[PDB]
Amino acid sequence: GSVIDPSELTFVQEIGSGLVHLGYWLNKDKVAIKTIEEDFIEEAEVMMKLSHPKLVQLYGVCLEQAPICLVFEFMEHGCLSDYLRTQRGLFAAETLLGMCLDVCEGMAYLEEACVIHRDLAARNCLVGENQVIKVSDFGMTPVKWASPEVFSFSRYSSKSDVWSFGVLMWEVFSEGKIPYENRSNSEVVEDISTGFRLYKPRLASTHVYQIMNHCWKERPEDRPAFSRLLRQLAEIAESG
Ligand SMILES: C=CC(=O)N1CC[C@H](Nc2nc(CN3CCOCC3)cc(Nc3nc4cccnc4s3)n2)C1
Repeated sequence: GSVIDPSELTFVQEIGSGLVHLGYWLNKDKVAIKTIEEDFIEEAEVMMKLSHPKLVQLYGVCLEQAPICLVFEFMEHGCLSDYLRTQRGLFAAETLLGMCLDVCEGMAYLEEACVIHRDLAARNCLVGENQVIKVSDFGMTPVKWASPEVFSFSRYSSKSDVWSFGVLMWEVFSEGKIPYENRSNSEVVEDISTGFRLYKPRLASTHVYQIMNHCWKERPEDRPAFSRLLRQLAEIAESG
């Protein structure tokens, strides 16, 4: 990846913190500049060699002076979680399914590359023009998105990502509701262990909910891989 000198960046507006700015690179390209080390930089290098239409891209990294930063392409509509919330009531069900399909295409690519996301959730996906969804923050090596084998034993895998993808589906079809709202981490773990699952969102069809539930099977071996999920989702986009 290209290294970027901080003099090449113009910071126009802070858009996020707890530090992201809209800015320009070379007074030309709009960029999202994320301000903070070896870990942060390593994620950038991993992502700069993973090229898929549904995965966010980087222009480069800025190593000039601390705080260091990453320079990403600017996704015009922000994170998926906020976007679902601010546009509540304006989505057709097909648009919502299309969003899940976008994410799943990206995850199927990561799965094939043996890359485990570990923190898949609507807040880690971004929305571009024409409501295209890209997966973000996928270069790393919250109990509400965690599978049981993750919250009890730290056993991360693509199938644990599949569990998180079911929860993300629930966030999309519920248009940005918070899962297990007001329930404590302790409460979530207990509810899940006794077989509880998130309720069917009203914009979700019976078939969509079945797929959510296949993603939340107790045993990771019982969950479908993303490459299979992708086709299941696509099948339903015609009839279901
Ligand atoms: C949970 C939200 C979060 O972490 N955010 C970081 C910045 C992001 N906000 C944001 N806002 C915009 C512009 N608004 C969108 C809604 O309409 C009003 C304008 C854009 C934007 N774009 C980003 N692109 C990237 C690329 C890589 C990494 N982060 C981003 S944020 N983000 C929120």
